[PDB]
Amino acid sequence: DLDTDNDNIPDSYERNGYTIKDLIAVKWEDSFAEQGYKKYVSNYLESNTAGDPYTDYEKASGSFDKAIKTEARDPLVAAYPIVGVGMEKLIISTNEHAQGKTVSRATTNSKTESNTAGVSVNVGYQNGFTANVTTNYSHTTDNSTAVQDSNGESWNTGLSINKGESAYINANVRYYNTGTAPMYKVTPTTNLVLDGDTLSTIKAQENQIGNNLSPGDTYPKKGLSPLALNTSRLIPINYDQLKKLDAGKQIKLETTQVSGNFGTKNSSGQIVTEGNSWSDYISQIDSISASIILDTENESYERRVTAKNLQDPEDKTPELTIGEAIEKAFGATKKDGLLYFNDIPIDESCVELIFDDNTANKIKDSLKTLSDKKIYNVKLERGMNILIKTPTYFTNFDDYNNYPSTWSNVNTTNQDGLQGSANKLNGETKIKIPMSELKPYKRYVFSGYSKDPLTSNSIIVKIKAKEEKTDYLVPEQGYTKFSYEFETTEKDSSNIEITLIGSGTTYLDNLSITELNSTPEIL
Amino acid sequence: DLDTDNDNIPDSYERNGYTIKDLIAVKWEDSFAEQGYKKYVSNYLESNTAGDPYTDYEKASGSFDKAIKTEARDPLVAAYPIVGVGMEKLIISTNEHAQGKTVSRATTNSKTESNTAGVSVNVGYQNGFTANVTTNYSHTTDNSTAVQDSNGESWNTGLSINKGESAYINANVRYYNTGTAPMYKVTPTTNLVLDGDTLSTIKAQENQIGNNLSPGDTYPKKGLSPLALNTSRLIPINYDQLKKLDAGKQIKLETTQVSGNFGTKNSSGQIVTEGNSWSDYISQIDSISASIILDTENESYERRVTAKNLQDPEDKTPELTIGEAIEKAFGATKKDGLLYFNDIPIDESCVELIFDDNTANKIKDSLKTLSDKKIYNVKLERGMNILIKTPTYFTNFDDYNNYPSTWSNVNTTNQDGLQGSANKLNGETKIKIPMSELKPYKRYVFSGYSKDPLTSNSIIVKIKAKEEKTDYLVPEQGYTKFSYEFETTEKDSSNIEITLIGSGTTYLDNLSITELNSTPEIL
Ligand SMILES: [Ca+2]
Ligand SMILES: [Ca+2]
Ligand SMILES: [Ca+2]
Ligand SMILES: [Ca+2]
Ligand SMILES: [Ca+2]
Ligand SMILES: [Ca+2]
Repeated sequence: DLDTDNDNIPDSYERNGYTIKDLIAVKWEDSFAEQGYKKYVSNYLESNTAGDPYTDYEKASGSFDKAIKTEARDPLVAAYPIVGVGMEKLIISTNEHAQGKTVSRATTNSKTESNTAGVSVNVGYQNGFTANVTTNYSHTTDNSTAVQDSNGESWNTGLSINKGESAYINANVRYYNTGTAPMYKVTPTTNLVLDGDTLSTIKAQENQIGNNLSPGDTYPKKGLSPLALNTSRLIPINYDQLKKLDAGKQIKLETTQVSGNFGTKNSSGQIVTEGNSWSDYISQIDSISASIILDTENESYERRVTAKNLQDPEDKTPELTIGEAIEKAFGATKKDGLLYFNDIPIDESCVELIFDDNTANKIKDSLKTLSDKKIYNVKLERGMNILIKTPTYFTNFDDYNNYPSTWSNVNTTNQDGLQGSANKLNGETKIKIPMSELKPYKRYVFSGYSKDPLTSNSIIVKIKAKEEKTDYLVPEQGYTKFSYEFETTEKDSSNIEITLIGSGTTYLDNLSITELNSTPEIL
Repeated sequence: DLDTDNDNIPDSYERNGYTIKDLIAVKWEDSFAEQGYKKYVSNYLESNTAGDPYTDYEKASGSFDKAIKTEARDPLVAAYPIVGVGMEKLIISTNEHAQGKTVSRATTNSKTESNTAGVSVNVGYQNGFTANVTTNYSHTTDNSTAVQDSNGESWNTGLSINKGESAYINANVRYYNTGTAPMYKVTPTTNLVLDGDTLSTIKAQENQIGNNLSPGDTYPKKGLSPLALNTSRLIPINYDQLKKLDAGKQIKLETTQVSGNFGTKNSSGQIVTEGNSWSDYISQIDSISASIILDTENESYERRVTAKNLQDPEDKTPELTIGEAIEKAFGATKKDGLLYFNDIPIDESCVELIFDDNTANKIKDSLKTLSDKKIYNVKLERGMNILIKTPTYFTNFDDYNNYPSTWSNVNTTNQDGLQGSANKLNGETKIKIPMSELKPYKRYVFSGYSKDPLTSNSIIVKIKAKEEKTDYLVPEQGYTKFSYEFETTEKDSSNIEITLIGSGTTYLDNLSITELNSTPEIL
């Protein structure tokens, strides 16, 4: 009844109970939990509960732009777009006009690679820290170009460059937007960076863009030929970066400064998008929220949900856990003690968690006062960076098992597992996961949980590949998370062997395989 | 109960008790110091207690731009942005369009290098003056560039310049803000000066910037590529500076004028930044305040905090000492007798304090009337220039010990120290601090306090480097601040030794190692 801000949601409703139905506001009482309505909590001191240019009434009543993702309807979640550029095919011709020697390679853009390339894992995890620390944290703007169609052949051989000259470079690209907001007068600047050697800056203008870029699409819309770099001329190169690129290094591509407007609905008619900008509010959004990246094996999200300053009782903003933030940011189906995506079982024991040094130190500090020792029951403070990686394959010996192949001696008939049941061991356990399904010249992590209600009954693992290893593991009365690395190579090799030899007492649960980054092939 | 300004805070509350909670003002009764609420004090003759475009109500209540630092929520702390230019990579090419003979070198920018370059250090500090006098005081507008990748090789050999001609010069720059205020319509002028020969006046324009620069942010936001000078043409140089830059002089780069606006909350919607300027309150803030620079090893701050004219009985403005200004300007945690930043124990005996002639002589004058002989218990004066430099390493035989190398014959089981405990001396005292963790070819100072409850018992010290030195130090009943200079060299040398022989009576405390400025090299 009592109103604070210029939003129709009152002080008693801005916090502690939050529902909008048929363009009026009602409290939350768990009577319409599965009837398409969710509970929120907003700041009661700002109608713009997030850093958004929207009142929390404007953003949660449907009274806003329909191109905005409904994940931004939560008042704590801010509408925030991120545009990057995917790399498709690299063509190298020795002319400045556009004949001559020319090579062409198929390039794949990896977005979340540099964030996760400098990650090195131990065999075991100390304390309740069930995650690892990245060396550096990078957002979803940068892209790393991997050459796939690269047999043993030097790049110099296809161009025949002797002493000082070089060719010219041309590229195939995609212009993706990954955020909870739409984007209109897109003007991105972009650096073509080879380990700091920026070959050129290309700005995408507006003509080769079109005056709309909705979230979740490239400029070449889905299945289409990628846009070449001639529509605004050729990029030069010199013979220092050729053997640099040839041997181990890859070309990188980074969007530097992306400029444009947003749209606001007018009084009478259709939208107007002229007198706005996603430049005057970027820092306002980026300062109040933490930064959370979700990364499946085929797409990614990145969200900014407003958090709390702990050293500020004057700051009266809602406080949520990690899991509450993930549910109200990305959208999650709440099963009993579990969060789900549309299909992926997401948990602190089902995916891979990555934090930079500040976030890792903060959660290491916070885990100690927890009486439960879990990652997700930690309140969010303003301004941390969190990354979530879905593993490539995952089973929990439960409803979810998307494996390429099954094991040997699977005794899942159990109930003292982490999620219900668990897989018993009696003898060996075998998987022969093929060469062609896996991506060449990459790095992969096999992780699992082993529990043993015995004193010193132990297991041995063996990962047989081109870089094979044999390791010894001791489980105990508690559950043990273990991780072991291996490297992929090109597809003309044999299959991939993983063998586990136990002693019939150790129990295995929640086995996952994830990708980390690509090892550079020698060329 | 009496209102004087247009500030809702009354006459009885604009002085002697000052708290904003939930956009109302209450007196200070120290029932609420430890819940994140700081005590302040404002004018009652002017609405804007500082020279900022904010009243004391506007700036201390959250009723202002959220991009402004909360250290500027203190009404005595003025919103004052200082934008400097980081220098990253120096590339020399002999062409005009952008082939030819090129070199590329790694350069590092120091903000406070010229301010602390004229610092001459006494081994024995007279009076309570436990500090030094710099010859010159410079703000955070200038930068000095040191070239790192320097083997023995002249610049002229790599370009082969005989008589009159020369190449052109190209640069990598970043554009940081160091102040308690934001920045929008960035129009800076920056001179590229080589010992008086300004090689260019580079203007950043606005397109290569974007219309925002937050406090504490470069133009390439954190991890990116630095902005280059081809997006606005090449810069020339001539063959009088080629040997000059080669032999002794390094290029400096300083901002002269920066133009641009700030942002105000409108009546209806969002912030507006057209009808503002960071060129009119610059003189209002720079002239009413002292100029206080803080220099960590990894960033720098520069604040202008309003001071008092002591020759003015009608002027009723708040008055603070050095420490009160530091706390209210930077944000500090108060331990028992200690000011803390995030981790650094800051004091008048834990860091280096630097004053130009005006501030240093006024401090020496103020030292006589004080009965405590400490530096921080001096009232601030208008238009004073105070610089604080942290030591690179600092230990006090206490909770704070960040020395990577460790000492010998350390008996910290004592309590007659300056800060609690002290280290007893028996025989030799050794430290082998290696070449890897010290910055090559730069001037460093080993400083400490020696106290001796005996008549003439003394020590000998020895700082062994490429120049080794032995000194004789006599301590007495009081605490003695002593300092010894030394120079680092290239990493192909041996370790750095600091040794001292005592006589079993001398006591040592508060040992620090700081750095003053870089030295030119033979080339
Ligand atoms: Ca309200
Ligand atoms: Ca609100
Ligand atoms: Ca299970
Ligand atoms: Ca007033
Ligand atoms: Ca006032
Ligand atoms: Ca001490």
